[PDB]
Amino acid sequence: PQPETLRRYRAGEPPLTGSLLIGGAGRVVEPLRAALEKDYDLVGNDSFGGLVFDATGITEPAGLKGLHEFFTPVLRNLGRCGRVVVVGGTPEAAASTNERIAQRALEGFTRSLGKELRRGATTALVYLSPDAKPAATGLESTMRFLLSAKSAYVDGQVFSVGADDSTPPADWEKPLDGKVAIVTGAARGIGATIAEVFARDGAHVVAIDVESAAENLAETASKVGGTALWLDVTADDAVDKISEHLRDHHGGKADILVNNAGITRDKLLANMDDARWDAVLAVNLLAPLRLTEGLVGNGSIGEGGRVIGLSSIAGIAGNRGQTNYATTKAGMIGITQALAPGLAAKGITINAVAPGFIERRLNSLLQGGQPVDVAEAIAYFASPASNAVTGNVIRVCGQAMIGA
Amino acid sequence: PETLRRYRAGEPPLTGSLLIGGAGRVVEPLRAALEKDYDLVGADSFGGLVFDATGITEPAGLKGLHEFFTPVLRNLGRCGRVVVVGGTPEAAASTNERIAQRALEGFTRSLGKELRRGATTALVYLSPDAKPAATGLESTMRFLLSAKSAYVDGQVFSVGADDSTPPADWEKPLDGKVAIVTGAARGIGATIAEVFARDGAHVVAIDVESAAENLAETASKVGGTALWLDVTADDAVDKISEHLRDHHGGKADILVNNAGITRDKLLANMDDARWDAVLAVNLLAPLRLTEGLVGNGSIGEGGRVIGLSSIAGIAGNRGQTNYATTKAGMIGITQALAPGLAAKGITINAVAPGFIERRLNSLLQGGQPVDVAEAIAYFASPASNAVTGNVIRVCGQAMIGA
Repeated sequence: PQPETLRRYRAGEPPLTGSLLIGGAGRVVEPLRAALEKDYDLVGNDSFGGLVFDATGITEPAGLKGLHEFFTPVLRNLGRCGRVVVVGGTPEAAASTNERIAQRALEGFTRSLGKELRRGATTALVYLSPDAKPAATGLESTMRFLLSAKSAYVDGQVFSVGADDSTPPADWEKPLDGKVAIVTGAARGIGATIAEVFARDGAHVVAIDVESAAENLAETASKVGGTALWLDVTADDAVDKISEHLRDHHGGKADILVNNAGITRDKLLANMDDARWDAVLAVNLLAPLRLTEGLVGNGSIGEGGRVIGLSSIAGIAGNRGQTNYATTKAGMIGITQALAPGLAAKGITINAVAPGFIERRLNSLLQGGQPVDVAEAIAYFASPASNAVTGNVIRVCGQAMIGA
Repeated sequence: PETLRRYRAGEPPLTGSLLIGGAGRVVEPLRAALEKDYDLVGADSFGGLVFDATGITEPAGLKGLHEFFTPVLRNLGRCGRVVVVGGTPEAAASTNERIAQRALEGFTRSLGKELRRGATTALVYLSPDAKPAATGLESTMRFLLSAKSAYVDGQVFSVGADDSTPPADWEKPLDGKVAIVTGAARGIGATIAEVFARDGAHVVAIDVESAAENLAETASKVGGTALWLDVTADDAVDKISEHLRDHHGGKADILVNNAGITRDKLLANMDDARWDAVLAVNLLAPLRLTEGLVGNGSIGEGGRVIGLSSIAGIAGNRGQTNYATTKAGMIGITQALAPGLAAKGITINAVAPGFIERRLNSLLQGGQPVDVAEAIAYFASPASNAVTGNVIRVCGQAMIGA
């Protein structure tokens, strides 16, 4: 079982290499068909490039059967780098506990199916607010991202779409036309590729990196048709400096901020010095927070704004030698979750991307566990003293590597 | 691999001293609370390192984690326990405080991967509405600060605001309690019965009739009762309720939905039988038992529902689209029913067992920078205004996670 060469985005190419089957029952199927009919080859009863299942109509666990009924007969016809998407209803917003449970259970389904798919095929779960209007226009960008070569390395993940309508870009292939985007860490690596992708999608990019990036940063700004700003994002004056650059080049405004700049100072916590802790917190956590609040606070980024942070799987799973780094990346999730409410009021979205690997004894305790260990956790919940503990889900796994 | 210290009656909870530090609202209450039963310090190894992160109100403050742990970690004992206690981030007073407190999970999970000799880490969040004595935290801390938590490592616990009363004896906590344990004939269910019995509970041990012998056997080891039945049958609730009216004055305190089956199969090759049976036992049944027993008064104030989820339900597993669905569902039950059960004085929780006695992703390859950029480009879209607060891995579905 070798890796498939992942189909990636190329301009002008069809978004899927095969047909799109949209099934299921609920409030998404009709508009999603309506919305995708022209750009995608919709089929119903070649290979399937995408299978999309509306699970939003499943309102009790009993109805989970629909998943099986839809997928089993079609999975054998899924194409190279095919896309499986289940769309569900935000569980927390369900009309009933029955519906919440069924809609929550979907994620086990999609993550499991992800591990069954072949030839570079992926799964995604997308939840949509029950307050979305029937046209479900707020969902379209997610679906088109998923149902394209663009999402090539996004697999088994969960997306959450709110209630709001969306207007499409003039051109889905030039979706950031006209937009001004700041990308930190842009001289090289993922930063530089973000810049490029942004420029490719029509955005004007302000490429930020540290002064020592030198010509690398100028190469990036040159390549993407944008501007270079040399800057330490940790500096007190960083927001003023970027604010000035924006006044100079972009009428005092950016649309998009990507906090991509980050450093590692790996060291076990037992051997960690102040420098390696502080530097990593400064760049990875404090600077992005300060840039976001500075640039939103002084009106640089207003209504329609986008902030995207680089989190990390280390931030999610922890990593050895990376208590500093992982703290910052978990921090980045925290920024994302913490500011989302405030920024929404301002018409600004904040999201994070957590890259993984980008070019038994499987647990911290290095052993299988015993039944008593599971029992003990259950007895802890059972205790009359544990009345303040509810709604918890605790793995008894010796910190198994495996997870979401 | 360290031979893990497990609970034996009448040993000290930890093998060394307990250091409780930090600044915040939990340090003093916890010291005062744990001073008799533990060897509080504030040479010999630390059995326990507890750090109160609840004073950290902004990310600059996270330095505190480092200032506390770095100089003491080298002195952590065999099967030591590191616990960080924070404020529930959703409930912080400021975005700065939420961010910092949210950050702690990256810390604790990382450190967990650094500790040696069977030592573990935990994160406990405590509601900022908890009273100063933080009595509701105690059981969590004692569980963690003991050998009972041997295989629980890197996790996060979330403690609400309600006060607690300790059991009469922390080492017979379920004394006078009646526990219904399903799938109790064999395996994890049997051990749950054993541990409940050990802790003083009378266990009502349930399994299928084809398992009657092992069940009787289990009921006997635990001085409990064997009630065999199909939990998926319409009459399950009634039968259980009858047993309770007969033997325990119509009341149970604890329901553990442990019964489950696997019918593994790639979804492409799965028949209704493998799907439906898994659904029936693992999701429909526990939901029916729980609503059923709570609904008719069998489980009331002070009651506990504990469900068995599974790592498959969190991470997904190949060939278990069915089982994972039910196990994530079981998370669903836990989450969905918590608020309405809280109102009835009942808690519902789930345990998710792990293994109990570049290419590491579904896409079998590393990603490219463009893959990340595209995800970022998607959020950046003007048409992605309805998408906020999302965190999305770009990882080819890496095996690694929480």
